[PDB]
Amino acid sequence: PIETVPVKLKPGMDGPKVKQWPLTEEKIKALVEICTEMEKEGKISKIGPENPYNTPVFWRKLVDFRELNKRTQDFWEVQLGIPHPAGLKKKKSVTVLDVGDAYFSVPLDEDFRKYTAFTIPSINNETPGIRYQYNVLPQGWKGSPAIFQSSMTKILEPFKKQNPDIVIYQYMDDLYVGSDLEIGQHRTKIEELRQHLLRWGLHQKEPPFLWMGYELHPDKWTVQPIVLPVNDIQKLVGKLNWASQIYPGIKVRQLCKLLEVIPLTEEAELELAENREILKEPVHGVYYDPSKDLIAEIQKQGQGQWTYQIYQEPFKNLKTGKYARMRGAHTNDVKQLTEAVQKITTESIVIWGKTPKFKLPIQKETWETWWTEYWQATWIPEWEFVNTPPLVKLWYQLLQAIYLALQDSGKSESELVNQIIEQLI
Amino acid sequence: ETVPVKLKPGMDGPKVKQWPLTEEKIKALVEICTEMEKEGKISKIGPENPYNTPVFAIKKKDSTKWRKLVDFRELNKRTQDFWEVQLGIPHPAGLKKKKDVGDAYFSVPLDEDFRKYTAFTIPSINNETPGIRYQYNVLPQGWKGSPAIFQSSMTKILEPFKKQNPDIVIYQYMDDSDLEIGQHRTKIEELRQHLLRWGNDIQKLVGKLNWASQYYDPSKDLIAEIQKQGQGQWTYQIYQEPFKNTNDVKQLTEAVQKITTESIVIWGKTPKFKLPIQKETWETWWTEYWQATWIPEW
Amino acid sequence: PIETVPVKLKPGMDGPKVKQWPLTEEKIKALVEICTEMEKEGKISKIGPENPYNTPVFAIKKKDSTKWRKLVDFRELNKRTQDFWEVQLGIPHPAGLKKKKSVTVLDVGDAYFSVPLDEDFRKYTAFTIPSINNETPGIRYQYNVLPQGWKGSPAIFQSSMTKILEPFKKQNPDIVIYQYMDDLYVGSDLEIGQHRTKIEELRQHLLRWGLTTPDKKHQKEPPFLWMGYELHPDKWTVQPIVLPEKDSWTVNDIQKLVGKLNWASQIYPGIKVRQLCKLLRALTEVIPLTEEAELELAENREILKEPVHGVYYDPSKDLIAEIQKQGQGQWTYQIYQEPFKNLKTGKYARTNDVKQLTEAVQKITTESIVIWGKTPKFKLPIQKETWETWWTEYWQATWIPEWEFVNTPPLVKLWYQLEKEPIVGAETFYVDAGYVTNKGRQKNQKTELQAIYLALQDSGLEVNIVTDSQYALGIIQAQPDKSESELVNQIIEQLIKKEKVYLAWVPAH
Amino acid sequence: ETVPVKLKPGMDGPKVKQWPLTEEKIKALVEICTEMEKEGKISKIGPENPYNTPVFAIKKKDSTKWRKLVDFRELNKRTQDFWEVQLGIPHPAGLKKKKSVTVLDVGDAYFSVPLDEDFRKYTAFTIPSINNETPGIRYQYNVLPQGWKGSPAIFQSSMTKILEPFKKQNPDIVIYQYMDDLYVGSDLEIGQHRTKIEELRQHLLRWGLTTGYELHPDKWTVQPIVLPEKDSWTVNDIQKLVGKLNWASQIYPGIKVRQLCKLLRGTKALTELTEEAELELAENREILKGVYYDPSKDLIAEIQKQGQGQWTYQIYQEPFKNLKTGKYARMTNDVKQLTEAVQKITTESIVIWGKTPKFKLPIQKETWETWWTEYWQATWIPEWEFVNTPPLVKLW
Ligand SMILES: N#Cc1ccc2c(Oc3ccccc3OCCn3ccc(=S)[nH]c3=O)cccc2c1
Ligand SMILES: N#Cc1ccc2c(Oc3ccccc3OCCn3ccc(=S)[nH]c3=O)cccc2c1
Ligand SMILES: N#Cc1ccc2c(Oc3ccccc3OCCn3ccc(=S)[nH]c3=O)cccc2c1
Ligand SMILES: N#Cc1ccc2c(Oc3ccccc3OCCn3ccc(=S)[nH]c3=O)cccc2c1
Repeated sequence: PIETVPVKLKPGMDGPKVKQWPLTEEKIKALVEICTEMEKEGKISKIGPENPYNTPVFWRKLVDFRELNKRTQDFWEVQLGIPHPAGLKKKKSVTVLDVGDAYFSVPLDEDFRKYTAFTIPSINNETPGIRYQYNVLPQGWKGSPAIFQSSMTKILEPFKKQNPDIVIYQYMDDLYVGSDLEIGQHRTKIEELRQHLLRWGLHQKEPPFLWMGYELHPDKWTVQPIVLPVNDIQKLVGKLNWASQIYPGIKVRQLCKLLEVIPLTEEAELELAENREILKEPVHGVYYDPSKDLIAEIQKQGQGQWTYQIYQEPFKNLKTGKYARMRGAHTNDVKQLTEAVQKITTESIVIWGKTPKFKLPIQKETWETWWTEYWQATWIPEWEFVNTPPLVKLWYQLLQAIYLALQDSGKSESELVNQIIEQLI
Repeated sequence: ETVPVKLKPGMDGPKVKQWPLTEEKIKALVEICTEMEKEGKISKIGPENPYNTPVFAIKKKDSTKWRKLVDFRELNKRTQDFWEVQLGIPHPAGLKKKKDVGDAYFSVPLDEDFRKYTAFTIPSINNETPGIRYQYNVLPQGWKGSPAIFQSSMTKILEPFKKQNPDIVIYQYMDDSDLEIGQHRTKIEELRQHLLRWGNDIQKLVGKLNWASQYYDPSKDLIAEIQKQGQGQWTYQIYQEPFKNTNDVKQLTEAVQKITTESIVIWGKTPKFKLPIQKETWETWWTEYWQATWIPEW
Repeated sequence: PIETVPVKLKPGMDGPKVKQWPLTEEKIKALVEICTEMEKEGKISKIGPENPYNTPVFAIKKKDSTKWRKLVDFRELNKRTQDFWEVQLGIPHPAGLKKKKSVTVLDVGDAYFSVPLDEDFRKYTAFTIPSINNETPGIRYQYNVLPQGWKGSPAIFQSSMTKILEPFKKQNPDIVIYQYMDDLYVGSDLEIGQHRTKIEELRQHLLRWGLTTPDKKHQKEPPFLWMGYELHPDKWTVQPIVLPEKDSWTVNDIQKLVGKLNWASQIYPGIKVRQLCKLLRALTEVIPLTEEAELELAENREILKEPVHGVYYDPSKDLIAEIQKQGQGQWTYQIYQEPFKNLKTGKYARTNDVKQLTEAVQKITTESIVIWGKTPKFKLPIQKETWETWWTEYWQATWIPEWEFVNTPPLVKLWYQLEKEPIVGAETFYVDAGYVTNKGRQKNQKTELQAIYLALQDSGLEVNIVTDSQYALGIIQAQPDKSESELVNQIIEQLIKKEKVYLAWVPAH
Repeated sequence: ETVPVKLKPGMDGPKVKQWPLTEEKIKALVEICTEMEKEGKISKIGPENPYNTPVFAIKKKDSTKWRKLVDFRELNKRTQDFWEVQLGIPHPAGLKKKKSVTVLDVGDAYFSVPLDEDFRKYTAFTIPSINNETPGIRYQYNVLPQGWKGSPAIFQSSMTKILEPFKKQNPDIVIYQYMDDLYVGSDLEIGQHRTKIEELRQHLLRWGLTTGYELHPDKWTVQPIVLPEKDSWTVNDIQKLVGKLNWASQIYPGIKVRQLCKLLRGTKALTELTEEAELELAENREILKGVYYDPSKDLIAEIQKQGQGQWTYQIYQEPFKNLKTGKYARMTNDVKQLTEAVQKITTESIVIWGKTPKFKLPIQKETWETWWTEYWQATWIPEWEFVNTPPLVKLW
């Protein structure tokens, strides 16, 4: 029995009360049989009719706890995100300890038990409705995931502290454990973990492991099979985003600029075909090696889409990503790169825990010019030069219509000003 | 004894996100946190508490020491009117144009209500583990008004010192003259020992003014802003009402630190201003440069 | 013995040829296993190396699947295939369905594979199962039966099923056999024993032509859940709708919220989505709900709490539609054959109110033609005289079917009746706010409108006002009752309680 | 012996979705189409061929019968341009100067000619079903289409033989064939013309051809429009005059409006003369009371609603240049009045010139699409813009 956390209703609020609607004879019979199974297993309790509180209840039974969720202390939000496959350092062994009814296992304190009520009607109108309460952690309650996560963190403390080498990632219910130990020793450790979590009250799958659009392989992380499909444009942009992590050079600009349902534009077919051509090839990404250093790259797959590639050893990519310069206002190419650079450093600090050494097309003189003439103070941590086909700079070199006469003397849709600039340069 | 200090009526609790930090920083923060837990000053919080305050790490003069400065703006803003009324420390007039504390705060107990509000969280790299979170069971270092609960004990013993020499008066915004600075250094050393006992040109003329363009009352909005018209030009403006008066990021932040101190001296409050550098870009490097508990409004 | 439709490639396009990317052995076991079973069934047959056509296979295992399953991306053959007729995207609306004593649901099994394929296009549907270490060329296969994912496979199956059902439908007139994508929904007015005999007879006929049928016990129970509608015997109800209560709303989440609200608008009256949709004006980005928007969400939830049911169409009576103005720019309509029982309920979302009424009548009659086939006997808020006034004066043709007036608090009316004739015993005013008058008192679209307004209040009850901007003329002549714009609201407000006001345009000279 | 039919080079087939129809229309279409399939003019098709052209059902002659008007305009735009130069159809200028012109329907005779097997697929009609209960029955034309341009082209060789004796017997009668309609024009009196019309009908029935609505040419003259001469001058009237004079300036140059403008003299009471200004008005009155037709360009007929049961039609080849202008006085529902106006405009254009004008109909798209079929009695279907959204009307 995990130590029960104190849960307090929101001050100035009272327990929820909702009416119940009857259902079909087969449905209610199945539901009451399910409840009988729970009671014989002691899973739920039968609250008295004296309790004023109520909550709607609808073989899967769904409880709309939104009324109870209206009155509950805010709980700490579970850390939102996906452990990026690149951040996983290579472990000689891997496991999955999929736990069943993990949310169900957590108990609930006495005060908040009464505020959860369930009214399942009775056939022949013997009772207006059978009244129940959850003695376990309810589904969909605001605090169900956070309380469970904190309880798990407390529950695994004896095992993780003793062993520093073993690394255990926790996500939702499941537990992901990596060991550098041999298969024999690891069998002992996995048995200890299983018996320990069973001691506190809480058929294995086989490699390879695929999850959350992230196919995982010992020396390589590759996305799930990506196939290109208003909602169609939504799906098309969404698929390219998840494919942009490992398939370098994915272009999404034309769709974002594009968005009765209009069809794909004339150039949309060709751009989607280019994306499909890049998608055809199988690409993958290596898990980062702690001993060596992270290196970053920057290149232009297309204007408005600065693509960057974090690589540990050349020609092998740890990850690839896109920065959308076209989204938002058009700026100086060096400024576009600065925006991209900040994007890269945020990703680098969250995923790997360190800043990378950036190899960028912008020349050292050009970056120095950007520093000299700009109003913001944005800075790039590490500057290295790499030759790439697209190399960009600034044009000016640092309603007054006579400016056009001066030029004669020597939106992304408009380029007549660019012709004027070509005459200027 | 313990004096209750509360949030303003109809005010929600303090909740802000922890900007992810580098690994070298998190190592030092976790080691200092576990040390403090061994001392007993900080204790864990369950999932019941909804308050989260940001934790950043700073090192002073390459001393190989990093400190757990906690951005207390939100909770301090929430109880700001409360700490001022219960205890007042107006900034002295002599300090303007004049011709350390907080270590003992660890001994002070804290009331239940504010203790539960001050909750700091250490991050996790790549979401390896749900981040450890704590609560301050002793006096925090960074709450405006945190000195006030323990202010009486220090000033009551600082007064005998001030009895011998009236030249120096000290304001306590957070836990942190006429006498010749060398002689004042001698006096400061003796005071430290005492603490040990305690425990076109015409157009340019018009252009110059255009180039410039581009007493304290508690009810005044005194704003000090640091602007750099490029690396070459730096514009240092302070204002009360509108129209009325090297790493680039490091320069901006250090100048901001200095002007925040200047505003604290003259007006007893940290100025409220917006950074010219992009706030995301600022956040990438804000942690390195500030070296005091004082936190600008941003 | 089903006949094979003549299917050909698009003229001038060679047969597509694709190469399979390597795949891990654990997959290459399940795929070869399922292929061997298919060969036994006759659905797939081996192809010799002479055929030059090959397509890619990507193996996918669904959630809670023990064995990895086969997916063939026939997109290359889809790009190159004779265009086929498109199956009707619309599904039968429950309201149109007449009540019959017994309705039984039959689902044919492996429907695509029961249909045979033309000999010509059997060859093009060929793929190479992946090979490991290049030890063998790899097993290569072609589909005798229709492929799933092909462009025209649903159309060919639809034609096959339609032709198979024609002998049964001709022989039995009472039975109505709706056809969904893969199921036959059968209904008769006969007694349930005779009906059961008829359904088993249909099963035997379909099996004679090679399409499997569900067992008598396995046929679905009387309450049916289909495409978001629960079709109870004497009522149709939209499936239980749950509204998320999350504090921060993703743009995707707001889209889903609007989708669910529109889904439940067909049976739940007065669901307002215009404000939420206005808030929808990065997909992850969150928007703070206006106080108006959260009030709208709250009243929507209040409606959603109670259960509502609609009734199936009965042929004898006559459909009657009543339009009610829920709000400015929003209209709510109910289609009821008998009072207090609604076949369906709809919402029209949007400048004169009677013009919007005309648009709403058009939408209602289009929907009624699609579903029931007869335009309703409309019941509308506006009175007869105002409708006659709008018909004779409007610039564009307007027609409304037979309409009988009903009295509701929010009647549809024109707030001001402008003057096209100059009025005697009145002062004429010229407006640039010029406010020039016959007395001589004196003082870009916004300027032209606001000058007219300032003249209106300055003028008094009766006046003649001239302006050179057709924008102002259009604003006034349109007679907006919505008054969405504050300036426009000012002009409209001043125009209301006046005996006569004449607006005119002077050509520039 | 099927005449070769081919699409215009590089042209795709018809793919147009069928509008939903009232239940009675669908039942009538089902019965008529079943009889036609039994006879053999049409036959069912499967999903192999993805071609569709719309079907509509119209009542005829105010009689208890339902006639089918397949909208073959899209297939016309593709094949008729190819066939008109290939086969051709002359236009007689004498039809517009006859005393009386009648119209007859020669549709039934088109049911005998067979159609090339290659072009059969491009003509397919789908009869829709209510509530999407069943896939719509799809048929195709195995017999010469009725109401498709080029049916007169193919049947012209037979028709010239059919009408040769009647033309040889009577030189005065003048005949033109356009989309199943035969136009008989004569300078004889009404009683004289009707007997010969009966003669031609009997002649058609003698040869096996199976086959009213008299239009009187030379009874139509372009209506001049003159602003009324004011017995007493009125300022509001003067402003209306100057606006209409500018509009007429766009139509006909040379009008001088300044004289009325000077009389306005800035600020005056809206309710309240110079001889020279009067003289200007008289000369402009007579003046108000390009003309040649480019065969390649397509006529556009613009309809303006003056209200109170009156409509005005301007048939013009190019904007601002009007080939004919008239006012349709109307005896109801606005849709029926617009439909009668459209039919009269088209039938008047056909006599004067070959083409049927493209219509700028003043009605919202949904209302026209929903209500046009019931009030329509003419086999030909004009090409129309469903709506001109802005009023686009000067003061009038
Ligand atoms: N489904 C599922 C699933 C399985 C394992 C996961 C995972 O594993 C580790 C867990 C803990 C430490 C290292 C880990 O792995 C790094 C190295 N590594 C990576 C992959 C493989 S297959 N083997 C291997 O050694 C971390 C995060 C999510 C996981 C999800
Ligand atoms: N995001 C998202 C998403 C999810 C499902 C999709 C999909 O499935 C169904 C679509 C319709 C009915 C059943 C389906 O299947 C079970 C539902 N289900 C759920 C999760 C997963 S990962 N897969 C899956 O199939 C078809 C097409 C796109 C889909 C997108
Ligand atoms: N899942 C599923 C499912 C089940 C039936 C459907 C359906 O049924 C009919 C099919 C044919 C005639 C009438 C029908 O139903 C009218 C209304 N109705 C409804 C229920 C009862 S018990 N009786 C009754 O009359 C039509 C369309 C889709 C369907 C989907
Ligand atoms: N196209 C499509 C599509 C999308 C979701 C479907 C669906 O939801 C899931 C139910 C359970 C797990 C995952 C689900 O889907 C992924 C996440 N998710 C959840 C809810 C919604 S509305 N959309 C969504 O993407 C169940 C069955 C069919 C679905 C089809």
